[PDB]
Parts: sequence; C-alpha cells; structure tokens
Amino acid sequence: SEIDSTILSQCGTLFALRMNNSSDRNHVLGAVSDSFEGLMGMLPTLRTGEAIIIGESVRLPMRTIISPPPFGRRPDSLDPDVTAKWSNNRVQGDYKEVL
Amino acid sequence: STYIGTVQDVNGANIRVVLDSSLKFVDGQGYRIGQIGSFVRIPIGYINLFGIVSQVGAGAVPDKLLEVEPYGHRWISVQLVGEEGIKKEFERGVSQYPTIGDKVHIVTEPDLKKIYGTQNKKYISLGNIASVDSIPALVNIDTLVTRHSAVLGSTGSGKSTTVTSILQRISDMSQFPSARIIVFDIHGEYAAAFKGKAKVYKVTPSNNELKLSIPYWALTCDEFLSVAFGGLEGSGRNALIDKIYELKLQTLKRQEYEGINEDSLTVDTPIPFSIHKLWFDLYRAEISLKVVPNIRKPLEGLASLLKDPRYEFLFNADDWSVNLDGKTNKDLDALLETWVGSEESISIFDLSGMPSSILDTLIGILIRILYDSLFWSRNQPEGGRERPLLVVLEEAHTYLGKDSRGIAIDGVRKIVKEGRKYGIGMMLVSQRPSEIDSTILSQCGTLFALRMNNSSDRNHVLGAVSDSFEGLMGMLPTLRTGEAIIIGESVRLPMRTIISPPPFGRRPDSLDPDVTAKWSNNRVQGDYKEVLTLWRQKKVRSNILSIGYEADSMTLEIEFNHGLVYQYYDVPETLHTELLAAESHGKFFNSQIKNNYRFSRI
Amino acid sequence: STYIGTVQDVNGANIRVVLDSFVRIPIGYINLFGIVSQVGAGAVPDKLLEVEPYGHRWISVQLVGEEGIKKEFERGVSQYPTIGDKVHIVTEPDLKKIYGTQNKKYISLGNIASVDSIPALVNIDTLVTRHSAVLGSTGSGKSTTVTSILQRISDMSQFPSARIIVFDIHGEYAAAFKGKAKVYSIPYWALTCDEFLSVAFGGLEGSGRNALIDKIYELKLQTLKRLTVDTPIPFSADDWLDALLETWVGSEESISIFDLSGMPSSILDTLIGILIRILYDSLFWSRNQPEGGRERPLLVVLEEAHTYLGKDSRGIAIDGVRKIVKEGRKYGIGMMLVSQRPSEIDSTILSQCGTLFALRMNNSSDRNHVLGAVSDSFEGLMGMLPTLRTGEAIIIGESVRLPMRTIISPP
Amino acid sequence: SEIDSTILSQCGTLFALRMNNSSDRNHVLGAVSDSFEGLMGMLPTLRTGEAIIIGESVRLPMRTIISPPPFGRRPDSLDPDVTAKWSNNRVQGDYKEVL
Amino acid sequence: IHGEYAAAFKGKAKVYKVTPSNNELKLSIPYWALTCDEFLSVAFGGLEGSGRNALIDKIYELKLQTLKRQTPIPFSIHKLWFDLYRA
Ligand SMILES: Nc1ncnc2c1ncn2[C@@H]1O[C@H](COP(=O)(O)OP(=O)(O)OP(O)(O)=S)[C@@H](O)[C@H]1O
Ligand SMILES: [Mg+2]
Repeated sequence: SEIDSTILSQCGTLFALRMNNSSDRNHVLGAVSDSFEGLMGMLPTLRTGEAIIIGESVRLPMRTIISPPPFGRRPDSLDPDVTAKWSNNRVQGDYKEVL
Repeated sequence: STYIGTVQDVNGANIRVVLDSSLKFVDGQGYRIGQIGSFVRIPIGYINLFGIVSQVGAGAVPDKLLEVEPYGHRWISVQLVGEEGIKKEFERGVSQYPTIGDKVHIVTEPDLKKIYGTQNKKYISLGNIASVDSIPALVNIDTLVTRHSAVLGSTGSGKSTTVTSILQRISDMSQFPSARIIVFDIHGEYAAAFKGKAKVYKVTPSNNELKLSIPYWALTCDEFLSVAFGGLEGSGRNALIDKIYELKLQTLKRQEYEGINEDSLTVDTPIPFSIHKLWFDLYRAEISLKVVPNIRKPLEGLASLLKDPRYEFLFNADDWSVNLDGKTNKDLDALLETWVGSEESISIFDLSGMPSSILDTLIGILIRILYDSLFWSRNQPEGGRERPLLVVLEEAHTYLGKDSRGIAIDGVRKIVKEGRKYGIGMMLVSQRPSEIDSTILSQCGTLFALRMNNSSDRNHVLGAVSDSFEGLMGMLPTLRTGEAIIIGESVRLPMRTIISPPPFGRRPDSLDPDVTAKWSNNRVQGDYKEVLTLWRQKKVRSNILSIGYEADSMTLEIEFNHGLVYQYYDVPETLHTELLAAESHGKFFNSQIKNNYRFSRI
Repeated sequence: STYIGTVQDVNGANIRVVLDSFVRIPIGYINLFGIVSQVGAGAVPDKLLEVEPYGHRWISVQLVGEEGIKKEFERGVSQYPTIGDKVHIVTEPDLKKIYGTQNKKYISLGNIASVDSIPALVNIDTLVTRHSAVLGSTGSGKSTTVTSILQRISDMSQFPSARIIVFDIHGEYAAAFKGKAKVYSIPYWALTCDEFLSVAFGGLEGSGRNALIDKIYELKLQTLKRLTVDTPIPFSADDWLDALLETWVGSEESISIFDLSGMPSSILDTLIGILIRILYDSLFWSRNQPEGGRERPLLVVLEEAHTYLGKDSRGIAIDGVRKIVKEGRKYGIGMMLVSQRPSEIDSTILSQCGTLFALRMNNSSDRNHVLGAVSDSFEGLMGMLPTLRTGEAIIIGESVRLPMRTIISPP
Repeated sequence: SEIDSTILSQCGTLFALRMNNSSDRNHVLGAVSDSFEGLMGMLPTLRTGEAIIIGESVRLPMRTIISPPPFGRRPDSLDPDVTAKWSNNRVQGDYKEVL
Repeated sequence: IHGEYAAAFKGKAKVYKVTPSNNELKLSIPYWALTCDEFLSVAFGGLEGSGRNALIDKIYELKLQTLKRQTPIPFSIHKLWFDLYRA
C-alpha cells in the first residue's frame, strides 16, 4: 500500500504471498491485470512459502509452493540474541576501554 | 459439547456457520460457550483448520438470504487463521480449504495448549490469557527487544502498570542476571515501584538516593549551544566555538589523555573544560566561583544560569565540577559505569524536576551519549553486541510529533532505524497515538493496544498495524483495565491477555499533593517571614516505622512510608517521651498531635 | 415489566437491537450498560434497507461499562452479549448505582438532568492537579455556573483551609460574592527588571536600556546598606512583603478576587503574567514549609482567556500559563480556564485540560474545535450542544468516571 | 416518493387521489397502518376530484367525490396562453423599450 | 408558490404579493426578525472562518446600542456595510 501505484502497475509479474492487513490486499488487487476470482480470495492464508504468481510471465495464474533452498544455503542476519546474552553471568568490566 | 454446526459458505478466507443451541453463562469462572473473539476449529480428515469468530448475528448471514428471511438471523462468520500439523506444530496458512457441510467444533483445553503454548526457550510469561483459564501469554523476548515496542491507550487505561510488570518480569536475577534497561521517567512514579532493586537519579536527592549530574562538557557543540544560549547563529557562535576549542587544547596541554593529540582534536571531543573561565574571559573583554565580575546579552543569560539552583545538574556537578585548570576528580568512566554498568540492572532518570523548556533537548542528549558510546565499542564485552540494551520513554507523543523540530525525534528515529545491528531496543509509552509521527509508529515491531475511547485514534491504530485482524480489533474501546491486545511479529498470533498486576506495595504513584488531605485539616497560622527568608536566597533549606530521639534541641522526628522525613519544632521533650512510651502509633499522633505544633518537611 | 427488545447483531463494541440515552443489558451476576449511538432508518444494516426501507425498528447501541455484584461500576467489559439477549430501560436504582461512588475523593456539584436526587459527583483531586476548563457562550450565563462551582468546592464545612484566586476583569463576580469572599496594590519594585522596563519605559532598546539597568543595579546595592540585581528588595507610586503575601494567600477568607477592570488594556496582559509568576515562584520556593503548595494547594481561575491564550499571542501571560500547565502539577498548583469563545485558544493548550465543562454552544467552528480538543467522546454528546438549557453543563474528562449532563446549583 | 417519511409519519389524516407511477404508491401505502389492498389498489384509476381519506379525522376511511367550487371561484395560474398569442397576426414592435 | 389561489377568493381574503398593484398589499419580512444563522445564510452564505466571528460580533455592538437607546431588535444593514467595509 506504500509503493507508488504508477510504478507498481508497470511490473509485469507478481508473486503474491500471504497478505494480512485489509489495505494492502485491496491495493494489490487494484494493480493486477488478471484479477482471478478463484485464487485471489485465498490470499490471506497462503502458507509459509506459497506464492500465487500472476502476470504475463505465466500462461495462466498458478499457486506454487516455492522450492526451499537447501539447509546452510539460507538467508540469515547475525543479529544478537538478547536471551542468550543477558543470561550469561555478569563479568566485571572496565569502562576505561569504552571511553 | 464440542459441536456448533455446519459451514454453509466458503469464500476461501471467510467461512460462515449456522449455529444450532442455548447460551449458558458457565458458573464458577464465567466462560460462555462462544464469544465474539473465541476461537473455533474444524477437523478435516486428519488435520485441524482453526478460525476466529469475526462477526455474530445478522451481519454474517449470506447477503441475499436477508431478502429470503428478513428477520431470521442465526449465522456467524469465522475467518480461518492457521492450522495444526500432524502432531508436529501449529503453523499459519492452510494446506487445504474446507467445503460445504463440514463439521465445526469448539476449542478445548488441549487445543488451547497447542495453539498458545510453545517449546522455544526465548518465550517468557507476561500475564495469562483472557476468556480462558491458566494460559500464560508468551511473548518472544529477542524480537520484542531488537524489533522495538510500543504501548497505547487511554488516560486511565493503566499503561504505567503494564510497563512496570514487563520490566519486573524481564530483569529478575533468576534467569537474566546481566540484564540492562534504562527508563526516561518524566512524571516520576516508577521510582516507587522498585524500592530496593533499581537505581534512581533525581535532582534533589534524599538521604539514600543519588543525584543526576550531566556534565556540560559531555555535549557536542550544537547541543551545548542549544541548551545554554538557544542556538546562536551569528559571529558570536564562531567566537564561542573558537573559545571552546582553545580551552580544550589548553587542558590537553595541561593533562594527558589516551591517544589524543592536537592532530585529532575536535569540538565534539568529550574532554573537560571550565565553563567559568570561558564566561569570565568572554565577559572581561566586554567591560569565578562567585559570579561577580557583541554577545553581551548571551553572557548575561549564561551568568544568570551559573548561579541558579535549578541548573545544578549541569554546571555544579557533584564531583564532575571542573576546576579552573580543567582538572576533575573523576572522568566520564564513572558516569558511564553508573548509568549502564552498575550492579543494578534497571536505572531511572526521573526528569520531573527539570525546566520543561529544555526537557526535549535533554532527552536527546542522553540518547546520544548512550548510542554513541555503545557503537564505538561493539566488539568489546561492554557493547551492545554482548549485552544489549532496552530504552523506555514515557509520554512519547510530546517529543515524537509528526512535525516536531527538536532533537529527540532524530535520536529515536536513529534507534528505530539502526538499532537492530547493535542490539538497542525502544519502548514508547504513549497516550494519543495519532500525534506520533506515522513514519516512526510504522517501524515499531510489537503493539500493546489497550482501551481507546477516541474514534480518531482507533482509526490510526487500525490503519497502522501489521496484522490488521478484526476479530480482536473490533473491541478496542471496551477492554478492561489491564486487558491488552498484543499484535505484532513478537508473538505467533494476536493475543488478548490480562497482565498479572504487580503485588500490592510495588506500584507506581507520583506523589501528588492530595488536595482533600491538605484542605480538610484545620487551618494553622503561617510564618510568612520564613517564606521570605527562604525565597530571598533562592534555596529550599498513616503508618509509622520509626521515631527519632533527642532531648536537647526540643524537637521531634518521624518517618512515614515512602521515605518521608518530618521534623516537628518547639515540642517539649516530656511529650516526646510520653509519645514514645504511649505505644499508640496512628491514634495518639492522630489524637492531638497532627495539627498542634509547627513542622517542616526535610 | 420494563423491556425494549432483543439483540440481533454484535461486532464487539457496537450492538444492534430489534424492538418489540442510557440502556442496560443483563448477563446474570453482572450488568452491562451502554448508550444508543445511532437511531432511525440509518441504523439498519447496509443492504437491509433495500429489502425493507420503511419498517424501522432497529436501534444501534454502544457498550459503555460494566457493573459488578453491587461493588462498583468500571469501564470496559469482561464478557459480551450474543444473539438472543434482552435489553431493558435504565431505572432509578440503575442511575443511583452507575453515578454513585464511595470514594472519599468525590464531591457533589449538582444533580442529573433527568434525576435530582443523585448528586453529580466530581473528583476534586484530579480536577485541581490535572487541570480544568470551562467553555461557554455569551447567552449561556457561564458566570452563575462558575460561581456555583467555586463556592461549592470551597465551603468551610469540609475544606476550611482552601485557597483560590480569581483574575476577574469585568467585575461581575464582585456582585455574586457579596461578603462570602474577598474582593479587590502591586508594588512597583517586586517585579523583575525586564517586566519593569516593558511596563513603564516602553521597552527601551538602545544603550539607554543598558544604562538604566546599570543605574537600577547601583540603586539596588545602595538600598541594602540603608547578591543580584533581581532581588525583590525595595528601592527608591503605590501601584504605578510578608503582609502582601498573607493578604493574597494568607487571608482568613478562603477565596480571593482581583478586579482589574479599570487598568489599561495595553498593560493588563503583562500584569496578569507578573501576578501569576509571582504566585508560582513563591509557592515553588516555599515547597518544604507549612505555607507551601505541598501543604495547601492553590487554584487560579481566569475568565475571558480567549483573548490571552491565542494561537500566536506574544504576551508574557502565555509563558506563565504554559509553565503552570506543564510543571505546575508537581508543586500543587492548579488552573481553571473560563472562555466564552474557545475557537481562539490554541489547541496545544486546550489539549492539556483534563476536565471540560461544556455549555450552550451555537457556532460550528467552536463545536468542531471542542470535539477536536477532547480526550474522550461519545456520539450522544455532539448534536445537543445548541439545545442545552441555561444552567446545564456537559462534563467530559478524566476527573469523572463517565461523561455527564448536570445542573450546577449553590448548596 | 421523495418527501421525508419521518415528517410524513406523524401526520394524522391523509387524502390520496389518483396516482400513476408505481414508485409512489409504495411510499403512500407504507405511510398508512390500515394496510387494505382495496384502499391502495383502486388508487390508479380514481377520477379527477375523487379521493380517499384515511385517519382519525374521519370515522371510517372510504372514497368520495369532492364537489367543485362554483364557476368564478376556481384556482388557476394566469400563465400565458401560447395558442391564442401565437394565432394573432404578427405586429411590428420596437425593442428599444425592452432594452 | 404559484399564485393560484388569489383568484379563488375574489374578496373573501387578503393576498400578499411581492410586486403588488395599486389596490393590493405588499408582503414585507423585516430582515432583523431573522436569527443570526438565518441572516448569515440569506445575506452571506454561512461562512465559517474569521469572517463569521467578525460579523457575529459586529451585530452585537449595534444590537446593544439600539437596546440601550430604547435577539429580535431592529438594526440597520447600511451602517454595517459602511462601517466594516470602510475598515
Ligand atoms: N492491570 C490493572 N488492573 C487493575 N488496575 C490497574 C491495572 N493497571 C493499572 N491499574 C490501576 O488503574 C489506575 C491508573 O493506572 P496507572 O497505570 O497507575 O496510571 P496511568 O493513567 O495509566 O498512567 P498515565 O497518567 O496514563 S502515563 C490506578 O488506580 C491503577 O492501580
Ligand atoms: Mg503513567
């Protein structure tokens, strides 16, 4: 719902995944060429991985489960895990180093 | 009676049901068979299709049937939410949608546990669920901290107590011995919740309490000029910047600091420099301890600031006061250690006793001292990567305005945008969501919605929620006191919990002067000459748990709850020993002692 | 028996009822309540009009609060109603309970519009500490209402040691307070230097300002023998200090007034600012004494404020009023805003007034602004403003459990 | 059909005359409690001057022919008579007065 | 609203036209009988901004002036026009 409508309408293909709130669902329906009654009503409960691909890149709209990449080849961000860090017993620190 | 009826319509994401019979208010606890937000389930073959009650009554019957049966309404609309695995787990999304004529049951305790319970170690307990018995509300802790939070509601909703509960449950020494949290208390009420388990910094410390001091040389150039002078923009600004540079270079030549030399010295550098010498030298050219002597008006302004007890937390720091020679007893090491490295996890910078005019520019400064200090040591064992931090902000709608031009907005926006990498959280306690900038409220991860009376703010909340679920958001303006709707990515699904209130005696209360008490007691003549002798110099100098003893000054001393110290003057000591031996506390003192003798609180 | 109809639609916070202003819904052991939000042919479901647009027997009601087992009445509900439930009409005991409170912090200010027996209780502690606000119109006769409030919360029956001040201009309250309250000399040296320059000399700018500050400084010093410039020590007209303080705050009478009709309109803003600053500064330093605001809170009330709290007024009064609004809570200092034309008072100040009394309002701009500057709101509190009876008022704020319609009367 | 029903409801006595369109008969018959098929089905063939009175001003509703007032007392607007004013021979006129 | 009953009662009633004849009455509705909102609607169009407040206040001075010399009380437009247009 935040992407500029004119730009979003010039994308040939779409991979509509699970969509939760009632506003983005409508804004997506409002820029999809092959608005297809059968499949667009099941947007809000596609599982983790499903993707309704709609556009000219496919002859007829699909409902495909994207094949997951093999383990180890997954996207991950090395952000800290507070529960595993706040649990470690405190160690005396010298703040001369921080300053 | 795990049975309701048969699905009659199936729109893929909006099924409907036709209730069959009579509604009974189950006694003992009060849970009815079916509510507006109550969950439902549908066994399909071998798996379970769970849903939420979206609408009840004439609003769910299929449309044209109203023409068929104008006044026949027995239908419900259920929106199907997720699904259960084959004895594996609950996951969202549906592998296969239902057909017409299926069976629709009601949620039972094992399903309560399966949906709501989990096995990950991150999740913790923050109050049990409403409309069902004994189900702790599990909130992911990692996501809640690193993905930022928020609290919203009405004035009497009770958000301070919810925040107190969360902080109490998030810092217990049992599981999190090295926690760390900071609270920018403003009205000054949390300080009563954590009596002997947190550090509190005020402006007028008590006998067993600390003094908040923010040295004036820990500021950048822009911040310091903003606080002191209001942001000069002429050649006077250039003159003052050059003078600050000269003072810092001079002190560095006087004293040595690790790895700083004239080649890498800037105004932003946090090193000591004497304000008094600056003022005196910049004023002599236009004509120390004591302030007796084209930027003149600025220098009268700063001179007035120097000798002002209100500004005793900047220019007359307790031991961060800097001598003439740029020499201080202690460096910023002690300040950082106390603020974030102390032995107590939580610290409270209650800013109630601050000149409101600067309050905003004060908040920002602290947020800049912490972040900038936890960013340049992100590899050491004292940075945010090794012991992350959570910041709390009370009454955020005044500083995070959509159009506000202060500095706090910049700091909070920076923590929201860039705090993920370095483990910095944020918790915005607010009261009028529509005020808060819509770009920042859309980056907060989790939301603790509460009662909201205004229709103009409910719409804002509904329009700015990641999972705009309606079964749990059509009931915003009727929630109880403490009934919270948790929606975000910090929980597997929306929750409708009640927060376990903190035990009696551990609660926040800003000690406001109760007008009833101070106007019911009988009038006693005042010594206004004391008021004048106290104002000229610009200075301030039920239950009973102890009584002071003295028989030489003709005085009495008493202590109440909350650390209130009262000194009663001109009291003959015979009555002192009479009271002490009376063993009548709260009654004899009530009898003829409340309003007989003068007393001055200390 | 009393009865209205049956519930036929629910979406959590909004109910529809089909027939055979407050309303009560029973559940057994507990009692839900509510108010009729929308009525008429527009209340029916959206597409149910097409089927039958002329038979209207649907009423839309909003749940409001819950009542326990004769314990208390608290907002928000723990359960909800479902199809097949009953709806009654509010009776005398129901009003007796929802508006009846056992807390000692509540004081009676009047009665209900329909019923006269039950008082219109208000929490004085919040009314003083949080803040107050009275918005009215020329023909609403706000004077009698505010007088009744002032002399009803300050009676010597239960609050002998009250302390109030009125900054009245038109002098109308002098007649209202014959002898039951005081009525009214500001020294020319107490006020700060800059205010004195502004009031008398006309706001000098050049080096003459510096020379005059200098001269006043040495006159101030030489006064001491027979340290700072701003010291309120007398130096060498009656109008153009312990006794003055006691007369202002230490007087035996509970209330006090300041009639400023005769003074010029030009300097009156600076004078109100000076007075308010003096009071606040004195009661901020006297915090730790029996004379302080912590032991006898003070309340300030001023009328005709819409000419002083404008959106971009440059007077000194706005600064002191803002200081009271923000920091005055801690030191036990209150405030009360009376204004017959609130469209001019800035929103950023009117948004901080906890308790709001509304009187007869006719114009649309005022009716829009009041809704835009309120923390609570009900649908049954917008369309009846212009038809209010003289002497009635609508209370909305956090100092009352629920918003009310009440008539104020002297005791 | 278009008048407000809220203000029409409270009216006590009603006079109804011949009606042609089928959208107004429904509104008028929905404005009366005495739902009689005869009293609102014989409506669209009522001669000029006939009318049915329904309400508490009349003991029993029924159809009656209202007598006409005598010649010389009969409402009529004096709108121009085009056929008579166009039949007469063209008269040369001067528009200077009109301007 | 069609001037159709005037001929019904040749002499049994009295009519109030807007452009009468030598021997007929003239309808007269003094503006000042109107209430504030009605007058603003008829003469101006129901303004809301500062102009509405200015005119509402302006009426008050003239009304109270007339009353003190001797709410539905007479007052003059022309003086209003000149006074607040000369401004
Ligand atoms: N979960 C709760 N259950 C019952 N009472 C609560 C609960 N939480 C808070 N309260 C009480 O409701 C009153 C107000 O709640 P507080 O949280 O203390 O104040 P607050 O108004 O929410 O904070 P501000 O002024 O909006 S920042 C107090 O009497 C609380 O004791
Ligand atoms: Mg609070």
